[PDB]
Amino acid sequence: SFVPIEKLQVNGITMADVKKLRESGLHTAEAVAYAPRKDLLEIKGISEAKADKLLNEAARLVPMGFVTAADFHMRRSELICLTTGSKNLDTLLGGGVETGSITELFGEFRTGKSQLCHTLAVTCQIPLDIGGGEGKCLYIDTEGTFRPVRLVSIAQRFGLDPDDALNNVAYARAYNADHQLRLLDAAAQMMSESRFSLIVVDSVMALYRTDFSGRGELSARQMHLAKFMRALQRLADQFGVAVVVTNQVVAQVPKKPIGGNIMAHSSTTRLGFKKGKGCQRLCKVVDSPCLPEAECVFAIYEDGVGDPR
Amino acid sequence: SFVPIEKLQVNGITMADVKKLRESGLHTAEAVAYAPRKDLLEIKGISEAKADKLLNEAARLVPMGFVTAADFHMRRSELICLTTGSKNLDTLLGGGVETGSITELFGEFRTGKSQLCHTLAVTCQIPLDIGGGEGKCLYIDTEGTFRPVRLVSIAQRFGLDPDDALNNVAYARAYNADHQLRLLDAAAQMMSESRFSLIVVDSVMALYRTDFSGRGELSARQMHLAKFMRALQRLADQFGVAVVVTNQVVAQVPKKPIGGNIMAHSSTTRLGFKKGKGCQRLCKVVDSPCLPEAECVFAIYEDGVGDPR
Amino acid sequence: SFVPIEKLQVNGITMADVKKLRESGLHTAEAVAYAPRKDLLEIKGISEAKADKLLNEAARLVPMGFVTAADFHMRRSELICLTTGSKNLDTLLGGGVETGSITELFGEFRTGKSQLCHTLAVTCQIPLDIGGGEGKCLYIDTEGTFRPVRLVSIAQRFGLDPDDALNNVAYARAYNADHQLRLLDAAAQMMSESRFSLIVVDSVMALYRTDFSGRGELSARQMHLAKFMRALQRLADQFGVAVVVTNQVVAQVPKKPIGGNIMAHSSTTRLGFKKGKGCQRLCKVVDSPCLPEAECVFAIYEDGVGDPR
Amino acid sequence: SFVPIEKLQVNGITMADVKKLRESGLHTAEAVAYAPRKDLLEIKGISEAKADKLLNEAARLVPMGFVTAADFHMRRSELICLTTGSKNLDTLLGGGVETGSITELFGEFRTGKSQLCHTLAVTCQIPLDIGGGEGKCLYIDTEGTFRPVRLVSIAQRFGLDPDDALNNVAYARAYNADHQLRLLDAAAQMMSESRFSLIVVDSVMALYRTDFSGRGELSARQMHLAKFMRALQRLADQFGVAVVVTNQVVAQVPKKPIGGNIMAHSSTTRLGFKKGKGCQRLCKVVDSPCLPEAECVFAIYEDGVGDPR
Amino acid sequence: SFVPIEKLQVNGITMADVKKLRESGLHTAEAVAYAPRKDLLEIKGISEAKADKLLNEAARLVPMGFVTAADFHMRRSELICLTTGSKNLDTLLGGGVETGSITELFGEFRTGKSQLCHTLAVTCQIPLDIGGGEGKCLYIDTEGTFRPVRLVSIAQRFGLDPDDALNNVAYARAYNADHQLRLLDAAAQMMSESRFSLIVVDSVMALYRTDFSGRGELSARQMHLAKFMRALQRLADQFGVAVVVTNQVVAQVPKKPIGGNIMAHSSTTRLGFKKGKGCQRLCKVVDSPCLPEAECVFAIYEDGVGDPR
Amino acid sequence: SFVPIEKLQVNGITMADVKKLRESGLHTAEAVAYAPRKDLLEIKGISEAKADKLLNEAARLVPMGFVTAADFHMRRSELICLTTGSKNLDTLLGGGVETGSITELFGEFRTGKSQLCHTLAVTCQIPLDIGGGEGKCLYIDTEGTFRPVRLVSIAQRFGLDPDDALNNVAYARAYNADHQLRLLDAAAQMMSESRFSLIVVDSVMALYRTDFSGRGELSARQMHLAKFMRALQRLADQFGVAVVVTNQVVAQVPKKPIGGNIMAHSSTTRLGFKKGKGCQRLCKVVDSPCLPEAECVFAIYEDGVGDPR
DNA sequence: TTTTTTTTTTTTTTTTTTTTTTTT
Ligand SMILES: Nc1ncnc2c1ncn2[C@@H]1O[C@H](COP(=O)(O)OP(=O)(O)O)[C@@H](O)[C@H]1O
Ligand SMILES: Nc1ncnc2c1ncn2[C@@H]1O[C@H](COP(=O)(O)OP(=O)(O)O)[C@@H](O)[C@H]1O
Ligand SMILES: Nc1ncnc2c1ncn2[C@@H]1O[C@H](COP(=O)(O)OP(=O)(O)O)[C@@H](O)[C@H]1O
Ligand SMILES: Nc1ncnc2c1ncn2[C@@H]1O[C@H](COP(=O)(O)OP(=O)(O)O)[C@@H](O)[C@H]1O
Ligand SMILES: Nc1ncnc2c1ncn2[C@@H]1O[C@H](COP(=O)(O)OP(=O)(O)O)[C@@H](O)[C@H]1O
Ligand SMILES: Nc1ncnc2c1ncn2[C@@H]1O[C@H](COP(=O)(O)OP(=O)(O)O)[C@@H](O)[C@H]1O
Ligand SMILES: [Mg+2]
Ligand SMILES: [Mg+2]
Ligand SMILES: [Mg+2]
Ligand SMILES: [Mg+2]
Ligand SMILES: [Mg+2]
Ligand SMILES: [Mg+2]
Repeated sequence: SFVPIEKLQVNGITMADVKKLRESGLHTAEAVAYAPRKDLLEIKGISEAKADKLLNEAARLVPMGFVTAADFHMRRSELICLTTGSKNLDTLLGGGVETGSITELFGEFRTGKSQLCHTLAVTCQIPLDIGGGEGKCLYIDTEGTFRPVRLVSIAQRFGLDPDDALNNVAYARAYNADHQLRLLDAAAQMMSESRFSLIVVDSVMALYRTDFSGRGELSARQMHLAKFMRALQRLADQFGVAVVVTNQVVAQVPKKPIGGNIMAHSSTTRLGFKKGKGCQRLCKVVDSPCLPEAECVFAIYEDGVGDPR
Repeated sequence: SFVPIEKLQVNGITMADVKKLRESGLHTAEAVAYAPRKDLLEIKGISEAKADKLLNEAARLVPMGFVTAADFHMRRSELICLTTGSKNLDTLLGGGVETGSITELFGEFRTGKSQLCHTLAVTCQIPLDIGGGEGKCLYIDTEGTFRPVRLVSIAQRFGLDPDDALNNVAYARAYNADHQLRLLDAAAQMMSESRFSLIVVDSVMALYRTDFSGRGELSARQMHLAKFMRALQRLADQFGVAVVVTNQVVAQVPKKPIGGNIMAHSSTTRLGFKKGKGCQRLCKVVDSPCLPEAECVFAIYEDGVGDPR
Repeated sequence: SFVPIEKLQVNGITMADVKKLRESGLHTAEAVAYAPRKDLLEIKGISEAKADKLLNEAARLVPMGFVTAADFHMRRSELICLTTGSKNLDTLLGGGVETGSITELFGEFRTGKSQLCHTLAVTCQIPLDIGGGEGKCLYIDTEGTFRPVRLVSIAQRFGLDPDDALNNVAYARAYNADHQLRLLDAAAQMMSESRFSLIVVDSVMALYRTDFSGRGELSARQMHLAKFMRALQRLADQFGVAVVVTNQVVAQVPKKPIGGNIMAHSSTTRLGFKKGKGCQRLCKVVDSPCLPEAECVFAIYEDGVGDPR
Repeated sequence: SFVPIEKLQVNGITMADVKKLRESGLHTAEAVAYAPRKDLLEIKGISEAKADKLLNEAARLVPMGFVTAADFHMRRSELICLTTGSKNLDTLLGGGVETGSITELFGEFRTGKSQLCHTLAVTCQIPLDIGGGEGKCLYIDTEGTFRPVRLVSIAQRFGLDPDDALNNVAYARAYNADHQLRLLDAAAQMMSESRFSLIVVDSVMALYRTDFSGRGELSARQMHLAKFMRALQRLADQFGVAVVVTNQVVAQVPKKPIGGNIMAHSSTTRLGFKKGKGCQRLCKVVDSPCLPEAECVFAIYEDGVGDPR
Repeated sequence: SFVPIEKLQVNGITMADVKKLRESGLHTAEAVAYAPRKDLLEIKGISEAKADKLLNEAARLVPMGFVTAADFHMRRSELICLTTGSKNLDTLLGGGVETGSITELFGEFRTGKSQLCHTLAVTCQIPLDIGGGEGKCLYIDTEGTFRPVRLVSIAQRFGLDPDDALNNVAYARAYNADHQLRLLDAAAQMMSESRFSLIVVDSVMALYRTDFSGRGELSARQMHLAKFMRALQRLADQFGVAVVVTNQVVAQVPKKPIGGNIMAHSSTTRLGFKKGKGCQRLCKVVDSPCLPEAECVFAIYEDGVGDPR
Repeated sequence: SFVPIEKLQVNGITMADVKKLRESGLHTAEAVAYAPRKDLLEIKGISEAKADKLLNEAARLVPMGFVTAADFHMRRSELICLTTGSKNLDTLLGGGVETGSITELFGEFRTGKSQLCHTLAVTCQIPLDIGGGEGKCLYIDTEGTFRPVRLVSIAQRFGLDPDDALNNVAYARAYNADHQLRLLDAAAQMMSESRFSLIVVDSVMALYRTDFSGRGELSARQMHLAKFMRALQRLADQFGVAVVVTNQVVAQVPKKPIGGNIMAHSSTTRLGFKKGKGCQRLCKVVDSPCLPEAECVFAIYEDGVGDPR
C-alpha cells in the first residue's frame, strides 16, 4: 500500500534520524517526499546536506513527475466506493462514497447527518463483494453525539457479529481546536500498523466558532482552518482512505453553510440535506467535479439509512 | 469522579499560580486540560513555560486519546437516568432524563414546563434504587416563577422530610444577560465541594429579548448566547450532571421557538409541549440522537406530574 | 426597602455623577445594579473607567448571589395581598392581588374591569389588618373614562374621608405611545420620595391599536410594547408595588385578548371576565404559577364590587 | 519555431558546455539570449570569457534591436486563437484565448473555471480551420480535481478518438510550491522534443496560501510568486504557447481575487465569473489593453461548455 | 538644432578619433562637451594631450557661461507643448507636456497609463498650430502591452493616414535590465539623423523587480537605475524632446509608486491616476516646479483620450 | 569693500606678474594673501624671489594676526541679514539669512527648497531698511528647474520693477563636477567688478552620485567635494556675501541626507524641511553654533513663502 | 592612512423577528 519509512536508512542515514522524523510526525516515505525543505530544516538536529540526501532518496523511492492521462485513468478505475445502505443515494453519487477525496454534508438540525456516518462506520468492514472495504474505522467527535447502541443494530442487519463490529472501531473526543489538530498525528501513527478504510470528523466548525470571537480574529481563524484541511487531505493521499466531515448553517439577514471561502474551496464534494414528511429526508448535490445537479429521497429506520417504504 | 486541581503542583509550580488559576474560574484538572493556551495566556502572571508545564501535567493526569468502541459502550452502560414522575414519559424517554447532555423543553404559555422542572428538582435526590440521583439541585430563574410551596407537596408525595428537601436546592435570580453569564463561575466553584446532580435554567432567552433590540444588534446577541451554551456543556462534561433549560415561542407571519440556529444546533434533546383537555398535556420528541419520534399524554396534579387518571 | 442612590459617593464619585444619573432616570441603587454596562455608557459624561466603579459599588449594597430555597420560602411568606371587595374573588385568588408581580384582567365591554380598578384604587389605602395596602395609588388612563364620583362613593362605603381620599390618588392621561412610556420616568421620580402601594394601567393596548397600522409595522409595535412591559416589572422589583393592567378582546374568526405572545408570556397571572344576569358577573383563572383553574361570581353595585345578593 | 541550443557550439564551445547548460535548465538559444550575464556566470564549470562569447553568438541568431510598428503589426496579425466552445465568449474576447500572453480566470466556487480548462484541453488538439491548436496539453494540478471521464465525453463531442485524446495530455500533481516551481524545468525539457500548444495551472495560488503564513512572511511570498510568473512569461516567449491559470477569491471585510499587485500587474487579461440560473453563468471582462468592458452568458452541459439554448 | 560632431576635427584631430568616439557612444559636439575628462580617458586609442584639445575645441561651439535671467526668460518662451487630447488636462498642465523635461505617470492596474502613452504617440506629428510637434516617437516596451490597432483608431480622429502614423514610430522590446540600458545608445544614434520629438518608456521598473532579489542586492539595483535616468536627461538636454515614463505601485503594509528616492528626485513632473465611474478617470498633480495642486477628469474611448461627454 | 589687486604693483613687481595672478584665478589682494607659498608656484612666471616679495606685500594691506573679542563683536554687529518673507521663518533664524556663511537645506521631494531660493533671489534687491542688500544674483543650476516666471510674480509683492528685477540676475547651468568647480573662477572675477549679495548652488550633490559610482571610487569623490566646499567658503569670506545650497536624502536599511561627514562638518547652518497639510510645510533647525533647536510652520503661495495665512 | 550606500509586500465573514378581524 505504502513505502515504509525504514527503507530510507542508506548512504549515511542512521536510526537516530528516522527516530527524530517519527517523533516529528512523519511515519512513511510519502510524508517525507511531500514536505518542503524549510519544514525539515525546522526539525531539531536535521541540518543541510542531510535534508538533500533525505529528499533525494525519498524521491527515488516515490515518483513525482509526468505520466499520461491514460495511466491516471487506469489507476482510477480501481478505487473502492463505500455503500450508504440506500439505493437512491448510491445511484445519486455514482456508486457511493469514494476513497481519496473529501465529502461534506450540511443542513439544519435533525436532517440525518450523523445517522449516515454511523451506517458507514459499519459498512466499511464487510467484504468487498457487497460494497465494503474490509477495514477499520476512526471516529473523531467534537459534539458528543456518538452511540454504539445504533452500531449493534446496524451490525445485526448486515450479518456481522456484534463483538467484532464494535472491536474494529476506534473513538476519540475533542475539546478545543488545538486538540483537534493534535489528534491527527496519533491517527497517522496508528494507521501504519494495520489497515483502515474511513475517517470521520463530526463536525468541523463547531469549536472554531467560539474560540475566535468577532471581527479582529477572522484572519487567524481562517488560517487555522486552512491548516487543518490541508492535513486531512495529506492523510487521504498517504493512506488511500475515505474522509467524511459535517457542517452547520446560518441565516442570511434562506440559509447557508458557515466557514467562508476557505471551506467552500477546500471540499471536493458537497451535499445538502432537507427535512421531509415523516421519517423521509431529501438530499441534493451542490458541488462536484464529475456529477450533475439532482435530488433524491431517503429514510431513517431502526437499522440505519434506507429507501422509502 | 473528577481529579482535584491541587495535584498540578509538581515540577516547581507554586500555590500562587494555582490560586490565580482558581480566581480565573478553573477548579478541576479537567478544566485546565480542556482549555486552549490562549485563554491561559490572557491571564496575568502566566508565561509560556508555566502554561506548557500546566498543560503537560494535566494531559498526563487526564486521558485524551483513542479507545475502542467496546470500552466506550461498557462505560456508557453505567450512566444513570432520572425519573420524571410519569410512566408514559419515562417509557418515551428510554428511562428518564440522562446525565451528560442537555435537554430543552418548549411550548406556549401554561403548558407545564415550570412544573416539570419543579418535580425534577425534587426527584433528583431520592435513593438510586427507585430512580433518583442522590444529590443537590441548582436553580437559575430569570422571570420570577419559582415557588417552594409546590416542592413541599411534591416532596410529601415521595416520602421525604420537607426541610431536607428544601435545604438541598440552591436558588439564584438574574436581572440581565451579563449577570446570567457571571453566575456560572460561582456555580462551578460551588460544585467542586459537594455532590450535585442537576442544573435548571428557566427561560434562557427571556432577558436577551430586550437587552439587544432590532437588526443592528443581532450578531452580538447571538455571540453572547453561543458563549453561554458552551459554558453549560463544559460544566456537564466536567461534573457529569444533567442540565435542563426552558424556552419561549413566537408566531410565524404556526408557532416556533426563538433563538435561531445557535440554539437549534447546540441542544442534545428537544421536547415540545401542548395543551390538552382539562388538566392533561401532550408531549412530543422533536430531536434526539438515539430515539424515534413519538407522542405521549401526561397530567398535572396538586402533587406534581403524573399519569392520566 | 429601596436604598437611596446617594450612597454611591464613597470613592471618586461626586454630586454631578448622581445628577446626570437622575437626569437619565435612575433613582436608587437597585436601578443601577440591575442595569447593563452598555446602558451606563450612554449618558453624556460617563464615558468609561467610571461605569465599572459604579458597578462594583452597589454590589455590596444590593444583595446578589445564590441562596437556599428555605430562606426564600421565609422571605416570600411575608407579602401583602389587597382585597378585591368580594369574598368569592378573594377565596379564588388565594388571598387577594399580590404585590411584586403582574396581574392581567381581560373581558368584553361593560364586563366590569374598570369598576374593579376603581375599587382597588380605594382599597389600596386602608390599614393592613383589614386587607388594605396603606399607601398611595398611581392611575394611568388611555380612554378618558376616569370618573371621580365613583371614588367618593366607594370611599364612603369603606369609611374613609372623601377629601383625604381624593388627594391620595395620582391621576394621569396619555395621548400616544411615546407619551405613555415617558410618564413612567415621572412615576419613578414620584415614587422616589413618598411611599406608594399600587399602579393601575387602563388600558395597556388602546393606543397601540392605532399608532401602528398594517402588517408593515407589527415588528416595531411588539418591540415597543416589549420595552414597556419590562419597565413595569422593574418598578415592582424596586419599591414592591402591585401592578394591575387592563386589556381588550377580539373575535377569533369565541374571543381572545390582544397583544400576542409578548403579552401572553410577560404576564404572571391572567383573569377572564364574562357577563352574568343583571348586575352579576363571572370570573375565571386562565393562567397561574401556583393555582388550579376555578370559577367564581361577583356583582357590581353603587359602591363598587361585592358579592351577589 | 525555435532555434536549437546545439547551434551554440561553433568555435571555442564544446559539447560539454552545452551539456552543463542543459543540466542548468536552458534548452534553446532564446533562453541564452534573454539571460543576464550574472545568471550565466553561476553554473559551475562556466568561466568568464565564455559567457561573453555565448551572448555574442546568441545575439546573432536571435534578433534584439529596433523595428518599425508596421512590421510588428503584420507579425501580430499572423497569430492563432483557441475556441472555447461558446460563441458568446468568442465574440466577447475577439476570437478567443490567444497564444503568447497570460489570461486569468477568477470567481467563487462552482462557477466553472475547471470545466473551461477541461474543454480547452480538448479544443487545443483539433485542426486549425475550426479554432484548434494542433498541439498537446500540459496540466499542472495543485487541488486534485482532474477527471479523465469528462475528457472522454468532451472528446466524443468534438469528434476525436478517446484513446489518442488520453495519450496526448500530460498530467502532474504538485505537493508544495518548490515542487511546483521545479516542474517547469521538466516542462521546458518536454516542449523542446515535441510540439505543444497549451499550458494550464489549476490553481496558481492554492499552495502559496499555506506554505507562507502571516504578515512576517508576506514579502518572501510575493517574491517567490514573482519568479514563477516571470518563468511562465518566458515559456510563452520561447515556444509560443497559450497560458491559462486559475485563481480564487476572498471577501472585502464585495469579493476580490487573491494575489495582490504582483498578480494584478503580471496578467495580460482578466475575466470574472458569476453564477446564473440553473446551468448558466455570466462572464465579464475586467482588464485588457485593447478591449472594452462588456458581459455575456454561457452554460455547462454534459459535453463541456456551450451556448445557453 | 544641434552641432554635428564632424566639426570637432579641425587641427590635430583625425577621422579615426571621431570614429572611435562614435563607437564609444557619442554622436554630437554637446555630448563631448558635457562629458568629464576621466571617462574620455577610457576609450582605447585615446591618449592624453588630445582630451584637453577636444574639451577646448568644443567649449567655443557650445556656449557654457553666465547669462542674464531676462535672456533666459525670452528663451523659455518659444517652448513647445503637446496636447494630451483633452481640454481639461491641457488646462491643468498649462498647455501640454513640455519638451526638455521628464514627466512621470503612475497608478494601479487599468487606470489609463498605457492609453495616454498611445495617444501621445500620434499628436507628436500633427502641425504646430493645433498643439502638434511634427516629429517622431521612440517607444520602449518591457511588458508586452503595445498594440498598433489603438494607434490606427486614434490617428483617424486627428486626420492622418494610418500608414504614415505607423511608419513614424520605432518600437523595441527588452528582456532584462542590461538590454534596456543597451538600447539607449542605438536610440541616441537614431535621433542624430532625423527629427524626433518624444520618448516613451513603458514600464521603467518592471524588469528591475526580478533581476535583483532581496535585501542583499538593493544597492546594486539602485545604482544601476541612476545611470538610466541620467542618460535620459542627457538625451533631453541634447536634442530637446519630451520624456514620458510609467510606473507601478505597491501596498503600504494606501498605495505608492516603486523606485525609492532615486526615482522620486529625478523626475520633473509627477501625475497620479485613479479609477472613476464607467469610462471616467481622475488625474492629480503631485509634484511640479511651477504649478499648484489641482485635479481634473478625462475619459477613455475607442478613439483615445478625451473629455467626459 | 576690499583691496583691489592692482594696488600691489610696487618696486620689483610689474603689470605682467599681476596679470599672471589674475589669470591663475587670483582677482584680489585677499586672494593673494589667502594662498600658501606652495600654492603660488604652479603659476608660470614666478619661481622664487617673487613669491616672498608678494607675500610680504599683500599682508600690510590685509591684517593677519591677533585682535580682541570686542573688536570682532563690533565688526560682526554690522552684518546684514536677508529676509525670508515669512515672519515665523524670520523669527526662527534670528532675523533672516545671514551673510558670510553657508546655509544648507535638505528634505524629501517637493518640500519647498527651490521656491525659497527663488524668493531669496528677488528679495536680495530690496532696500536695506526692510531687510535687503541692494545687489544682484548669481544662480548655478545642476538639476534644471529654474523658472523666471516665479521671479516675475514675486517681484510685484515687494514693489520692484519687473524688467529691472529680471535684469539683475546671472544664470549658469552645470553639466558635471569639473564644470561645476570651474564656474567659481568666473563667478569671483565677475563679482570683483560690481556689488553682489547672493550666490546659489542648487543642488550640490546631484552630479556626484553617478560620476563616482560604487566602492573603490569612494575616497576620491570626497576629496573633490571637500575642495569645492573650501572654494565656496573662500569666496564668501572674500566678498562678504551669502551662499545657499540644497541637498537630497536616502533611506536607512527614517531618511538622512547624502554626502557623508565632509558635508556635515563643512556646512555652517543645516535645516530640515517636511511636508504638511495642503500647502503648509514644516521647518526645523538641525545645526547652528548660536541658535536653539525649534520647529516652525510656513506655507507656499503664488507670491512666495509666507506665514500660515 | 582615507572614506558611506540603499527599500519590500495584502489578508479575511457574521447573524432573525412578529398577529389581525364579524356577518344576517
Ligand atoms: N433508534 C432510532 N430509530 C429511528 N429513528 C431514529 C432513531 N434514532 C434517531 N432517529 C432519527 O434520527 C434523527 C436524528 O438525526 P441526526 O442525524 O442525529 O441529526 P443531525 O443531522 O443534527 O446530525 C431524529 O430526528 C430521529 O427521528
Ligand atoms: N396546584 C396546582 N394544581 C393543579 N394545577 C396547577 C397547580 N398549579 C399550577 N397548575 C397549572 O399549571 C399551569 C402552569 O404551568 P407552568 O409550568 O407555569 O407553565 P409554563 O411554565 O409553560 O408557563 C397552569 O395552567 C395551572 O392550571
Ligand atoms: N353608578 C352606577 N350604578 C349602577 N350600575 C353602574 C353604575 N355605573 C356603571 N354601572 C354598570 O357597571 C358597568 C361598568 O362598566 P365598565 O366597568 O366601565 O366596563 P369596562 O370594564 O369595559 O370598562 C356598566 O355596564 C353599568 O351597567
Ligand atoms: N457531467 C456533468 N454534467 C453536468 N454538470 C456537471 C458535470 N460535472 C460537473 N458538473 C457541474 O459543473 C459545475 C462546475 O464545477 P467546476 O467548474 O469544476 O468548479 P470551479 O469553477 O470551482 O472549478 C459543478 O457545480 C457541477 O455541478
Ligand atoms: N477599445 C477600447 N475601448 C474602450 N476602452 C478600452 C479599449 N481598450 C482598452 N480599454 C480600457 O482601458 C483601460 C486601461 O487600459 P490601460 O491604459 O492599458 O491600463 P494601464 O495603462 O494601467 O496599463 C481598461 O480598463 C480597458 O477596459
Ligand atoms: N505658482 C505656484 N503656486 C502655488 N504652489 C506652487 C506654485 N509653483 C509651485 N508650487 C508648489 O511648490 C512645490 C514644489 O517645491 P520645490 O521647490 O520644487 O521643492 P524641491 O525643490 O524641494 O523639490 C510643489 O508641490 C508645488 O505644488
Ligand atoms: Mg444536529
Ligand atoms: Mg409561561
Ligand atoms: Mg370598555
Ligand atoms: Mg473550486
Ligand atoms: Mg498595467
Ligand atoms: Mg525636488
